[PDB]
Amino acid sequence: VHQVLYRALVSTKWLAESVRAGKVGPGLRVLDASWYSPGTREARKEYLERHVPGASFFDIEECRDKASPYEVMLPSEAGFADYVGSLGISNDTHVVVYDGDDLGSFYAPRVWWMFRVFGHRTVSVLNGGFRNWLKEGHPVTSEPSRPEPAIFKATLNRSLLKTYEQVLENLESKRFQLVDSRAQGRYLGTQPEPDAVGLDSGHIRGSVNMPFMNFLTEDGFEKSPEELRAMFEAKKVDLTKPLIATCRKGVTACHIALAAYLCGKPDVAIYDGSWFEWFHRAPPETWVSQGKG
Ligand SMILES: O=C(O)CCCC[C@H]1CCSS1
Repeated sequence: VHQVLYRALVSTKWLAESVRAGKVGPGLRVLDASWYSPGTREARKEYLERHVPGASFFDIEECRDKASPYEVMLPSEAGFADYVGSLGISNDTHVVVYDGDDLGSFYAPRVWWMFRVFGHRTVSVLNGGFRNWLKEGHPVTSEPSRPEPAIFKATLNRSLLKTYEQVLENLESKRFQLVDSRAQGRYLGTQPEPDAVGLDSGHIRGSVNMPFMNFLTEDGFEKSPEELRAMFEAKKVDLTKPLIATCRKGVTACHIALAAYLCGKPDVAIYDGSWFEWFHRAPPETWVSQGKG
């Protein structure tokens, strides 16, 4: 976020050179933000086995409001600050974040947005993810990264965040386009919502659906700005108008913010409670499912 936008995307080549130049340290910290559904892949063990040299593991399980009923909700400012500071990240650190998802990117945009919603703009996503780091035979190690702790000051940037009450008001004001990044079946209500008890699928009334995976090429790279721009247009999403991205739990919604950011729109707000909180708090009349409800 800013007028001149920071490079939201860093290439593997760039990161490889910076690592051989011995640049990771207080000025450049790398984070593996991988998280996968319980029982599929083991994000921390994978990290411990192979990570880019000097990278730390960003634990989204830790860095969240553990007291919330809802899923992966932001920590407080102090919480974020202490966590990120123990990872050796200061306000001066360029933070590069990747994950090891097979699609090339899944949680890394969420952590990109987390740094940005806590006021830190020098954060980038590794374009192609650890998948392409690996595919290109770049250096990996199991060596422990033990950064010196740093002090980090986190300041919540409220316009990059939307709450329940704000999305509810928007049902009436319609001043924000609400774009849902979940896969089409979950949006339409034909596919069930995974990993929850008694959670129906469907979508908030008035949402447009832009499945996050459509922003990535088959190789795991971000599509070019041109292709992105065309996708928003084909979906009637106007990038000059307010946009709130939502999804299941505030995570893939960040892909809509990253893609919009690469198209010159820095201010997509994330409905962090997303469908998981919406279903649980909203009147049934505010959403629709093609399998009715
Ligand atoms: O996305 C699907 O349809 C399958 C379930 C995968 C779970 C994660 C993806 C988006 S919410 S958690």
